[PDB]
Amino acid sequence: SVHIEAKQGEIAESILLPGDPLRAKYIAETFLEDVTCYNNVRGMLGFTGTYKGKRVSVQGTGMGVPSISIYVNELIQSYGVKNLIRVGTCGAIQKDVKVRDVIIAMTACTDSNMNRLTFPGFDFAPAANFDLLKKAYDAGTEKGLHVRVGNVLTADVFYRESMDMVKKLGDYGVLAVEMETTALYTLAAKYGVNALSVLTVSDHIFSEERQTTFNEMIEIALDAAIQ
Amino acid sequence: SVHIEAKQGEIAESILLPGDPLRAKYIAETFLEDVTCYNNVRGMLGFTGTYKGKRVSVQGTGMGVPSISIYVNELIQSYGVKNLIRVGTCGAIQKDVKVRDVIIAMTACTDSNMNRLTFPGFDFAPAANFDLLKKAYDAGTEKGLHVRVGNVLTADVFYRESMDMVKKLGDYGVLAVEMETTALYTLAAKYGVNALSVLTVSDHIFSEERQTTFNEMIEIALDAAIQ
Amino acid sequence: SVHIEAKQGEIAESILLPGDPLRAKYIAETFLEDVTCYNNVRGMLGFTGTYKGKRVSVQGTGMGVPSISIYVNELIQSYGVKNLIRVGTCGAIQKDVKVRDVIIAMTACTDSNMNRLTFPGFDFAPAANFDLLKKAYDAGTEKGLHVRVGNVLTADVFYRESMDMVKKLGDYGVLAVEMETTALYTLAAKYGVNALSVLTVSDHIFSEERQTTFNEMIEIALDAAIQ
Amino acid sequence: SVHIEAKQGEIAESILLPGDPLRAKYIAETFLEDVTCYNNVRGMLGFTGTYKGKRVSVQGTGMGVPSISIYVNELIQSYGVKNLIRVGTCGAIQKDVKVRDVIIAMTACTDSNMNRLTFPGFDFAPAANFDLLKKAYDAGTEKGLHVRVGNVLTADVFYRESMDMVKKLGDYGVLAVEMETTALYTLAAKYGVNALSVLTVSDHIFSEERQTTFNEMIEIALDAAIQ
Amino acid sequence: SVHIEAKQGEIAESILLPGDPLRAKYIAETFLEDVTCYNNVRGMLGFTGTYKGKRVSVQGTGMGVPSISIYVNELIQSYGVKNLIRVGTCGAIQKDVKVRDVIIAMTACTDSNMNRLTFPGFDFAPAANFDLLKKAYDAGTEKGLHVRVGNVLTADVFYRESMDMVKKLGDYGVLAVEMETTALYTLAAKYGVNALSVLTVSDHIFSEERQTTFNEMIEIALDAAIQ
Amino acid sequence: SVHIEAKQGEIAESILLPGDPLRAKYIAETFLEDVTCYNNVRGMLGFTGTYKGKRVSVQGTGMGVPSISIYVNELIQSYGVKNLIRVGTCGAIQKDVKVRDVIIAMTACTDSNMNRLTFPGFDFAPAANFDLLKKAYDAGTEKGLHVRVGNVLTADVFYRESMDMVKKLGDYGVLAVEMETTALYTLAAKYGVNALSVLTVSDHIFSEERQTTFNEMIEIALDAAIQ
Repeated sequence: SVHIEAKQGEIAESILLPGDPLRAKYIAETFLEDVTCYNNVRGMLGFTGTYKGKRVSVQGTGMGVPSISIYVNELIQSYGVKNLIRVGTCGAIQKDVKVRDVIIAMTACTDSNMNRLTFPGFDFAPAANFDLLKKAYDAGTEKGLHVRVGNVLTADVFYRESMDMVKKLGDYGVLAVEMETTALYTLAAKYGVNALSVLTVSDHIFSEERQTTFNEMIEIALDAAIQ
Repeated sequence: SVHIEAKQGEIAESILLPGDPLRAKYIAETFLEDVTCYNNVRGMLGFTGTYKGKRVSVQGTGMGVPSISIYVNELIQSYGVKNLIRVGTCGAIQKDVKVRDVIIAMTACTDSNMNRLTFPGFDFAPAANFDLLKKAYDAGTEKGLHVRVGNVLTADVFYRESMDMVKKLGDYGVLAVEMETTALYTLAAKYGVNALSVLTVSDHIFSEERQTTFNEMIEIALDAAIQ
Repeated sequence: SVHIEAKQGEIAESILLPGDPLRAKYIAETFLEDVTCYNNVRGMLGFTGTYKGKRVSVQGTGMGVPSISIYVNELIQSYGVKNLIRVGTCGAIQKDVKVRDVIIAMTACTDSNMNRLTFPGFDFAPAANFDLLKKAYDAGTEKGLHVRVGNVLTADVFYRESMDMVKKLGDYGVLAVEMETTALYTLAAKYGVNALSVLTVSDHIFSEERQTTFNEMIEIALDAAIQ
Repeated sequence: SVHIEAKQGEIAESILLPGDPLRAKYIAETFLEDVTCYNNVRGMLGFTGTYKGKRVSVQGTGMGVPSISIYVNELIQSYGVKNLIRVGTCGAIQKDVKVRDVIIAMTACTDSNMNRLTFPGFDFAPAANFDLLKKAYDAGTEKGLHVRVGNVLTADVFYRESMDMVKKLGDYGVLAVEMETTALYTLAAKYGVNALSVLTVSDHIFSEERQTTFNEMIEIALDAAIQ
Repeated sequence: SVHIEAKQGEIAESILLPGDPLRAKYIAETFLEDVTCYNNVRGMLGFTGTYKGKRVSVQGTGMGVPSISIYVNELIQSYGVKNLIRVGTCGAIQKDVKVRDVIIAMTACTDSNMNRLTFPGFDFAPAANFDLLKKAYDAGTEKGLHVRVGNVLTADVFYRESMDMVKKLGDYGVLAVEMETTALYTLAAKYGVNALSVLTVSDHIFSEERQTTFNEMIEIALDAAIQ
Repeated sequence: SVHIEAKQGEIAESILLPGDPLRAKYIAETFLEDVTCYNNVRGMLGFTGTYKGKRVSVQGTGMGVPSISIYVNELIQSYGVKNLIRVGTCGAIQKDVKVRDVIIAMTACTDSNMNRLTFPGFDFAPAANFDLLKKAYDAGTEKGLHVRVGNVLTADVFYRESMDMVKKLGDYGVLAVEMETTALYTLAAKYGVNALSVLTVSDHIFSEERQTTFNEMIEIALDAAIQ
């Protein structure tokens, strides 16, 4: 495809989607066997290998709705990908959310215009695939993680001049802020495929220090993927 | 309160919220014991009684975001209600959704302006309480119902001149259209209380004939409430 | 129709539209002769009878743009109704407006999205039928009422977190806030029929205690209707 | 003021506001006695004289919301003007509106952003002063004119690429299109003064040939002004 | 055309566009030879004459996007005009911009809705013709003027209740506020013709006293026009 | 900073900003001497070296407004960068724009919401620094390149369902589509620093095959930077 140099068939139907391509490399090296690298265009590493005997891929997305939209469109439309699980970081914005919590996004709020363009006059609420959500939730519960299922903010603007609205969203239960989920969930819904975002809380708005938790999160995402 | 003539303490902390006040009367008569009627202002019947020994209420909301917002604000702010479960009807707009399916709304899209006023520049995605959602889903699964967990449209406009956008939403996986969930979920989040919408599919866009399914739905909503 | 169980011909071409269905019952019992009740679906009482020898109806609408839109669409499109007069309550938001004043809405402002959907990029100003307006104004003047003809706000949100905008509207002469007029006036214009809203001021933002004034208002609305 | 070179006291408290400054000159020459010209800045002629013994002014406004807003702000804030009556032309957009009809605007729709800036999230419906409206309506009725009281569109865009929305507005009863009323009515409301627009229909979208009708219109506007 | 009484061929392909028609008269009298006046409709004077032997026109536009849009549409579509240079005034809103500076607008911000109607969901940035821009910049540099090339605000609202946003725009480098450029640049782009705005700073937000600078500006605009 | 692991002083005050970090590596290897790599966080390579004896940096930005905003905010606020020149690719959307043309963006249109959040009710037109623009234009003219100075679209959505609006923008002279310029220009203006985007046309909507042109573009960007 335009931004992925893989041949047809090189990318598995289930894929993990970190924002950081170097985390894709870490995931492939740490968890997968029989690994190949199918992409290095723009340094946006993608790998395919096996986990517990099942073929799976891991693909960096970059940061922000426009970047992840490119990769997700290409993966779905050009490579036949069916199960897409973002594995990322986020910043807590609700008072009771703690560093190293795992957040499974049911839905996402956004300051992006991407859905207002598509659905003028409407507020589109992008929704997780419930099947994947339940699988990841059950896996994380079994593994003994602090898992929080709820709402997140997908932000275009990492550095805001005013945080009043972000605080207000936290007052309405929005758990954390990240930069991808609205696009992943919307595009998966568009194409009738299955998406989920699983996030580790890395800081509070108002990699080795979370490597163990991060590993456990990757494990439940892979678990939900290989089912 | 302004629209509810109940004394303090007369309304239980868990409440079912049909749109039709006559369905509130039906629910009270059919399922509850030791029933009283605490409201008839505007004919918007509300009742309190016991179910499997636990005190619960049932309150009509009327149709539309503005009507349900009035009742939900008063219930939460004036009567200390903590668990609110809408039990309603909806019209299918996604091709695979069938009449008599039960839909548990994870989130809701809307053509209402109510959240754009509160969060200018943002798309707010109102989210169910996951705890209640899981309880209702597990109850409906155990009971052998066709339960679908996903996205719904909360519409201001029942009679639209153009259905192009509603069709487009169905193409993005939105299951059905109803007229309340955005407000219930948003207000519950605002006040830190717990909400869910459970809906029976009554027709396809493109009461006795569903009384058995409707009863089973009321049963899982009560089950999720009394836990 | 979907929400009205009347047979063809049971609803008169002129109709009064209180928000409260119990006020429809009061109006029918107090003012009309040879009364029948043609609807009790959702408790939304509707009646037909005679006033000064002329056949007229009275139909509850519920609260809010979405609720009244349902009823008005059905009345116009399924029952051939031609003259529709809302008879309601409102809250004063302009300093000189007093409790028990009668307000005849020339037009309405709104926080609803219903007209932005229909006319993207435009501000639609819903207008009363001038003929009905003049008839009601002349009747109220003759009857010796305090009648104020002007602008109102049709609100989706009865309980607002911030009242800054409502105050600002009052500073621009908007008289009072209610929850229906934008929809009534817009739909009547759409279908080429005649609408008016006549309102009693029940409180100031910043039923027996107004029963005499309320009666006098019902009288001028009926007068404007039977002409 | 910035755009009017008049001394304090030179402009009367009642003023007619044609868009065309040469029509201000025509009105002054044809109807007024003891006339002076108080402004020629930007050629935007303004005059003061007497009509039926009462002092009145006539001031060009130019075309469009931004131009008339300048003049109306200055007249109200710097010159103490209290009664402002636009006397203009318009193009019919509703099928039953005829050339040479006189339209008295109750309210105005707009494609301008001027009120969305002031009232974010709201649709502001600018309203005529009813007192002036009634006076002009009664005068025009007595004079035997075809007077139509209703809604108009205040357009920013005289030459539109697509007229679909203008046609749709006509289908919702909007009578004609002009380029000033939203601003006049909004600013008059802001400052607690009295405004009206009286318009002659000059063409149908889909000066000597209307000089007699135009004169009769000027006469009723002056009549409403001198009361 | 509707607002210009010129015959075909009477208006030159290059035209200067002051807002003030009396400045059009000044320009024609001061700079042009063999002058005729081709329009006085609405007092909006237009002239054609010769400058350094080349035929050129000068046409008032009035104030505001809607007024200039009318004239520019007619000039382009009915009179075949190809090079359009606004020569106007502006108010400084950025701290380093001085009275009598000449500002050449690269682009313009706006509070107008005119481009949101045409490009829903997009921010359209109207751009100068670079060829004309370079010619005017080089001419002004040669002439020894203080020329500033940058961003301006095209305002609908000359008298704003709050100047917070205007100050914020100045903090983002927007140089000055005026009332025409967005429309001129957008319409020229629509029709594939060439536009520029050259402005003299007349005051700071937070004719003889600038007649020399104003003349020098007219000179560089004519220079850019006759090339 | 959060996304750049450089020490204070390691990044030069003038920087080139390709979207592709591997193009940053190419630029450093091909054009710069005495090179170090100061960042590999997220694979987003950044380098500092010397060009014609002057210290300069080159930093990947990733794709899309949110990604480039992160890097530009950090470069300006944490590293004291003063001159920022994007060197990127774009797709032609105006009929006369050719592959391998160099486009220097005067301004940018966008489908992003980033400026509507900051300037509610306004269209913000992000503007290039004219000084840098002129330097790059003069350098490209001297070098004999096809340089086009004009408007571009900064898109969030690379894969659009409907291209109607993109075509319409091309009809209004918008030259090409890319995914960064609005953010670069807006943030540079916010902080009072200097930005420009220079783009090579890589395809038409409706790396070695452009390596020579791409090199020439890098050369003029470096030229404009080292002045």
